[PDB]
Amino acid sequence: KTVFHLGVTEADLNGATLAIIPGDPARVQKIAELMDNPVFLASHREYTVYRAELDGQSVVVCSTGIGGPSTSIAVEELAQLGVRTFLRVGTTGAIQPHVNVGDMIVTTGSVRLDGASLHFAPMEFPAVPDFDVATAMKAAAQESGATVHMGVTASSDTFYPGQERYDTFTGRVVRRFQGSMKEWQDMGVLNFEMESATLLTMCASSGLKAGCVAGVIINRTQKEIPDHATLKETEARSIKVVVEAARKMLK
Amino acid sequence: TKTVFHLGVTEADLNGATLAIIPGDPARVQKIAELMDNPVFLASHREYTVYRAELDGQSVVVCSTGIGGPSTSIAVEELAQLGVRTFLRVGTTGAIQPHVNVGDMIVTTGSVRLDGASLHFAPMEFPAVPDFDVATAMKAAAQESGATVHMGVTASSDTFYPGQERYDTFTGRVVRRFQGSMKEWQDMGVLNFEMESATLLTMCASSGLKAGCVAGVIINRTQKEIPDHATLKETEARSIKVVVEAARKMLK
Amino acid sequence: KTVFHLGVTEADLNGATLAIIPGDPARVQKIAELMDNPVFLASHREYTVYRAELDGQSVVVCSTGIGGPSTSIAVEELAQLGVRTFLRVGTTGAIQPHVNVGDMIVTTGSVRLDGASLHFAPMEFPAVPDFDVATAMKAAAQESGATVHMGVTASSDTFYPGQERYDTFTGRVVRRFQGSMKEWQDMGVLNFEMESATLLTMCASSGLKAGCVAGVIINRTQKEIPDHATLKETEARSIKVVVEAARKMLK
Amino acid sequence: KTVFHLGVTEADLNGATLAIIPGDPARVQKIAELMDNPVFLASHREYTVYRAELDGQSVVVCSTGIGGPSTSIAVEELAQLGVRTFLRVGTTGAIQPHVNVGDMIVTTGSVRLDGASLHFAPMEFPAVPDFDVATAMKAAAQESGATVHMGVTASSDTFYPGQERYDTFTGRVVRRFQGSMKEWQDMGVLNFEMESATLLTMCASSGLKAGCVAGVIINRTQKEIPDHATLKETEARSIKVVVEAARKMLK
Amino acid sequence: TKTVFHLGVTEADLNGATLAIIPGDPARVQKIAELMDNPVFLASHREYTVYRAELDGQSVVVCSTGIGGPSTSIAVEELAQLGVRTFLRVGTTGAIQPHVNVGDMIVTTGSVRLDGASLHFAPMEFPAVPDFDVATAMKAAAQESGATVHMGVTASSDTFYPGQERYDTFTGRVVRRFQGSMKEWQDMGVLNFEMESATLLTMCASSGLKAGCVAGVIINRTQKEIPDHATLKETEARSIKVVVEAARKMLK
Amino acid sequence: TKTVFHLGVTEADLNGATLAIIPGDPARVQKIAELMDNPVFLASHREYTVYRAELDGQSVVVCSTGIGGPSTSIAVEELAQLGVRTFLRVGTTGAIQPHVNVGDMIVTTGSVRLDGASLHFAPMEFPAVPDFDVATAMKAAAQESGATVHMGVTASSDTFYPGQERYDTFTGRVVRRFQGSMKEWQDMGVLNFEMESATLLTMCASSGLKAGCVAGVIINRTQKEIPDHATLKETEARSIKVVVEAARKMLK
Ligand SMILES: Nc1ccn([C@@H]2O[C@H](CO)[C@@H](O)[C@H]2O)c(=O)n1
Ligand SMILES: Nc1ccn([C@@H]2O[C@H](CO)[C@@H](O)[C@H]2O)c(=O)n1
Ligand SMILES: Nc1ccn([C@@H]2O[C@H](CO)[C@@H](O)[C@H]2O)c(=O)n1
Ligand SMILES: Nc1ccn([C@@H]2O[C@H](CO)[C@@H](O)[C@H]2O)c(=O)n1
Ligand SMILES: Nc1ccn([C@@H]2O[C@H](CO)[C@@H](O)[C@H]2O)c(=O)n1
Ligand SMILES: Nc1ccn([C@@H]2O[C@H](CO)[C@@H](O)[C@H]2O)c(=O)n1
Ligand SMILES: Nc1ccnc(=O)[nH]1
Ligand SMILES: [Cl-]
Ligand SMILES: [Cl-]
Ligand SMILES: [Cl-]
Ligand SMILES: [Cl-]
Ligand SMILES: [Cl-]
Ligand SMILES: [Cl-]
Ligand SMILES: [K+]
Ligand SMILES: [K+]
Ligand SMILES: [K+]
Repeated sequence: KTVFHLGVTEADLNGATLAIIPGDPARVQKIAELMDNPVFLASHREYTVYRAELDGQSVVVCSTGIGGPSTSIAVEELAQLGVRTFLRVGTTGAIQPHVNVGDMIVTTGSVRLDGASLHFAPMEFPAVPDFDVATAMKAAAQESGATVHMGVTASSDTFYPGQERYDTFTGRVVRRFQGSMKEWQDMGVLNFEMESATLLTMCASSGLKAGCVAGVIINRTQKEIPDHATLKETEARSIKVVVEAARKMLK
Repeated sequence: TKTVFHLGVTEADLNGATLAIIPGDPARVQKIAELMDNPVFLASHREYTVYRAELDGQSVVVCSTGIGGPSTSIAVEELAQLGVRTFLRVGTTGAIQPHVNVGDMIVTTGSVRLDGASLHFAPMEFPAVPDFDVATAMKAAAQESGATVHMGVTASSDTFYPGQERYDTFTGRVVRRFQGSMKEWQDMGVLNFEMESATLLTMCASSGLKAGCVAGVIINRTQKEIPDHATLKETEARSIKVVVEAARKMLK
Repeated sequence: KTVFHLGVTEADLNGATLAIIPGDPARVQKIAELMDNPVFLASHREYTVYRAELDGQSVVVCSTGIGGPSTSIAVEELAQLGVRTFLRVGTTGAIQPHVNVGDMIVTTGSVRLDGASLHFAPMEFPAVPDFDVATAMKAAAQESGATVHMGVTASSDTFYPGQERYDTFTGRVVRRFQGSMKEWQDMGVLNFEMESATLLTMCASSGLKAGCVAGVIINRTQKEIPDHATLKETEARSIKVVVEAARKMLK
Repeated sequence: KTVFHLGVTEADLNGATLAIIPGDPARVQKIAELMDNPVFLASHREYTVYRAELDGQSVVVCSTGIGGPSTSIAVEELAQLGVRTFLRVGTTGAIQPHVNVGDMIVTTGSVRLDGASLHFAPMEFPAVPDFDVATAMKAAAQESGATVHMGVTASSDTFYPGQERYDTFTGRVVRRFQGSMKEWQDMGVLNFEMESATLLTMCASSGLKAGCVAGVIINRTQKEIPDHATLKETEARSIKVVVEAARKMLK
Repeated sequence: TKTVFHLGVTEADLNGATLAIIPGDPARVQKIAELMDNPVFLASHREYTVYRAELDGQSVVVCSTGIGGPSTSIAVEELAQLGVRTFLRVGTTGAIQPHVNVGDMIVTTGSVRLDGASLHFAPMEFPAVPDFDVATAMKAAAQESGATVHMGVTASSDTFYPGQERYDTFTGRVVRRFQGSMKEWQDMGVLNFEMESATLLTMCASSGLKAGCVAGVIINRTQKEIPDHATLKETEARSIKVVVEAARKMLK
Repeated sequence: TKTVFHLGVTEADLNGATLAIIPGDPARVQKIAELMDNPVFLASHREYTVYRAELDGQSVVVCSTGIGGPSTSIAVEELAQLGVRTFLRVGTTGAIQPHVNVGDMIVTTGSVRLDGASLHFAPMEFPAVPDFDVATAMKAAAQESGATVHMGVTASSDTFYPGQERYDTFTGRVVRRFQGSMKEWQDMGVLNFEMESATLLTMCASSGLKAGCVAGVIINRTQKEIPDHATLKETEARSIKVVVEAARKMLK
């Protein structure tokens, strides 16, 4: 039995029950090399898959691509192969002025501005992380020296209009999303990203443990397009954090 | 200065309290207050009975909510007008998972919004989640008490009967939306039903207020055994001792 | 057989098939004493229950608490015990300038700004009273000398944002409710309250007869304070009216 | 000076402020001839318009066509010319077993299974008649010796799937409507027709007085397609009732 | 042998027709039929006037719909019961784009579902799109008549007044949903407003029936000019010539 | 001047292209580019591999989208910022009708919006429709290739598993919304499932961009036979030859 998109078998995972799921296929090897005995397993489409060992236990690293749809495939196929815990690491845009580029955010719940979450549970259901994963992520983030924020994340199926960006081809935002960034800001929402609503709803409704930690690459109080110089330092810290969160989950 | 419209108390009456314990039943208010020091009756109007007491030397409010989001939302608003910023809900609940037993404790990590009042604060997409510090304090208090504690999702309904898929009713029928719903929530891992957490959590999380919910299981919708009087009595007492210890953990 | 919340049995109601349902537990005795042989039955939570006799027929008086959820419990449990007709008497805020403090309103339909109504019928279903109850309420209100208005009531799950109040802790109102008071005013809606949508929808979809009559205790458009003798008279007049409406319903 | 669709002027109405609005253009002359001085005014599309006199006062009779969209045009354009009261007469299918062919139904509220109502008020708003019109309709129906039922009407934008008819080209009903007739029956809904939700919602939200009376031409616990034998007698009774209800509304 | 309840015709009355032309106005039925051979009146009941005619030897129905999806849905259903499988809608419309002139033709490639009856056939997610062969035939016929033809999205409303964002009305009010809507559709590239296409196209695309819509522009909501009476007369005549030639292409 | 944030290309890199071919799989980009003249690798970042090539003398972009509306929406936006106005989507699909075989081609005439990202461009009422010229070009290219071609409605899902009503999954459960949904779409005449067309078509139709979708059938949900490797290889090669010939037809 080889899963349809990831191109791996259960035997390939050497008993892993925890996965680290970054978005970018290029981040997969980078995470895996922070652990022991990393091995490349497969690459198909946006899905690059490695295994490694953390404190003697097998751990998967698998990219998701951007968005809930491609995420949902990776999570499902990994769960078919025995993975039960999913630690998302990603980048994010802050919508509160006091959050700085380089800070870390651990999501306590997501605003479901996606479609895939609805393929698992009706809108009433909360897009919430597993409490142990969130706790582990907070501790790992703090222990790294990062400034960490816990709170609500707005999770959008688009980068552009659903995050109320106006520097676009049309410069238009549909009625639903006009004024939405200020509305979420006033409601205390910390940040925008694109996968947590799907991930957290899928997992919380399916017997899987999940959480999301993200490095802040932009503050929307300043600009819409992230600076490229900020990215590499923020990403290095984020992946150290998520591996330490994985360590806490396995202990 | 001003007296809020429903609760019948002033800011001065609260003696600087910034934390409230909010049970549903007005008769539980005095019982909670008497677990603390120097309890003082402030007011009773409608479903709202209000006491103050001292916990490690700090004033705490105890205020009942009544049943349901609407009455809850009034109490939370009016307490926040008077300086309360942290709200600890303690209440009874029905478990829907076979592994959860009468007498266990549940700390809600998020609520299924089967209510209306939450939508008066945030659109449905918004998560009905607790403040992380409150949830952490509640888990710690509940576990330290020696209880069996479950962290997870709660289904929060505007009705006791059809929205909890009860059929033992005058009409014996449930609107389409709720037919099969208990099994759906069970399959999704939802732990329990109650009637205030969706409103409370959504209101607070979208309004700069810290909230959480801990609940004592008084029925399991899947078990035929009837719980004995002693176990229910004990569960009620343990729930309020836990929420007072969670309040202690929140005080700064 | 004792119902779960109200703490009464069918025998306790002495054959009553009609209930008067105010919101405030303290008003229950005040209504019951306008009838013969009032007797306290139970008080639990927001539910205070009396029985009395009207023209020789037993009648229940039972408070509901604030909001549809607590109302829905009381109506269900009374219906399990044989009650088939429910007369609601309450306070309200008028939103039309021609309606004065002191006037009565008989609801002909409610705007469903609640949640519990949806636990009985989908939103398309009309929150309307039983025609005989509304007719009896109108006649009783007119016979008391009050100016009475028949019309639509906006029935909200909140006192604050859902009634478009801004003098609150946050001072915000969610998008759905911004501009809503003016919208209802322009649509001819008379007043706000917090239980009629649940009550009327529940009863109209469950074979129970229900209606609502309410005393105007504020006008959201008028500046002045009403004097005490008027407020006191309005409360007394409201409960005199509901009892006379009950008399009309019983033969 | 003529309205866009109806082809009539204010002068043509000769002071009428009340309209009788049947669906079928052929019922217009029949209604007008129950009154004094009937005069043909115009016929365009589904809109046939007459005037007549009732107790010395002008009344307009104007067909609507089938459905909310065509109804909404007629109501609007008549209101532009000074009409304020709208009496709907139509045919209907009963869904309760006890409601027989030839009975009359006066709608106390409509299930909004239409689209046009939403162009006047959001779904929460009740599709409710004016209380004076409903009272006049009940009185006219009862005084005529008819068997009369007061209650909720399911008002559908289709004759076929939205009324859960299966004897159709596809034999399919979309998920929303599968099982819907039994749900309405269990909820105590009396009947199906196609215009009341739009009419009542439009009028109740726009300062216009409206009500709906209908003659039962089929009982849906029996069959789907009305028998032709009984149509003429039921329609004659219905229009006699609606004209009397208009008499009761004249000031 | 049955006579359909509203249209008052039998299958035999249609002489084997599998295509219908469906204008809105009963008075246009005879006008369309007389562009074909051997037109014969079949029935008139309510808004439904029904003729039969022959086009290149093949029977065709012409049946009015009335205004709106509800009455349209009845005519389509009852014709389909009698063997009709292809439905060509010809109607009037209001353009909302400045580059579309009074007298141009529009062939709808999809409709904005601002109706209710479409929902009685398919949930809102389903696209209100024409059959591709019908749309192709309509485009070709329109071009061959010398008209300027636009292919694009049509906003299909259950009202003439608020749902087309008209304020020159008895109340002068437009419900929140429709406030600003005309500009929103304009900015989204929508060409025009009418009142039947959403129902027609959704019903047919979800029921195994082929449908399309072609319209002549009788007003432009952005232009202050008032068109000639001769231009309007010519537009009506051209629209029905076009729909008959589109039918010919479908029957070839 | 600017380099777009996700795609990592500039306007100058596109050498004047106003048309893009947008497959799903980054690995298909080079294969499509090599069917044209002078293919040039431009960038690869995340799921976005970008090439340029020349078709009859004109520059054409080829850019992968990844799986799903969200990643598609980014590519489309960023290409539009760089001057692209016409988007030709080629992808794989699962047929749900028995008459549609593996190796056949589908050209979508409208999409069932079972996605979220479409709603970020237009409300649900708006049709997820292709540009008529692109759909016409795709039908012609597909038919001219000798393939069997189906025009019709496509169900476009944000999931591969529950939203396509697959039960052989980790949980084996499908949420209520999607229980029975494949049969409902089948009965409504829907041809196929994929995961990007609703977003793409809605975004473009509401933004002044021309788009269409063509897909090769790689599986039929109603067939038990597994297609052989040669048939799948032929299908993938035919799909990309077809999309390139469709692009040729669109060039002006
Ligand atoms: N301002 C930002 C910054 C980052 N992200 C996240 O990173 C990817 C899109 O750039 C997506 O994976 C998304 O989660 C975002 O959405 N918004
Ligand atoms: N099975 C159960 C058990 C408890 N509750 C809680 O108790 C009150 C209503 O009885 C409400 O406060 C509600 O939260 C419930 O709803 N359902
Ligand atoms: N302006 C007003 C006036 C009165 N009410 C009624 O009083 C209770 C809340 O105060 C509720 O029970 C409600 O019936 C209200 O909601 N709004
Ligand atoms: N079973 C029935 C009977 C009657 N009607 C009403 O009559 C017309 C449709 O035949 C429509 O005008 C509609 O109001 C209906 O909808 N359903
Ligand atoms: N601006 C316009 C122009 C025309 N239409 C068409 O007009 C009929 C009702 O007037 C309807 O049948 C509709 O097709 C419209 O709705 N809006
Ligand atoms: N049965 C099928 C076949 C194909 N697809 C398409 O292939 C990619 C994911 O497999 C996605 O691009 C999707 O469009 C699908 O979703 N379902
Ligand atoms: N660029 C913008 C256009 C419209 N609204 C905005 O807030 N910004
Ligand atoms: Cl309690
Ligand atoms: Cl139990
Ligand atoms: Cl009261
Ligand atoms: Cl026409
Ligand atoms: Cl014009
Ligand atoms: Cl591909
Ligand atoms: K992706
Ligand atoms: K209450
Ligand atoms: K009509």
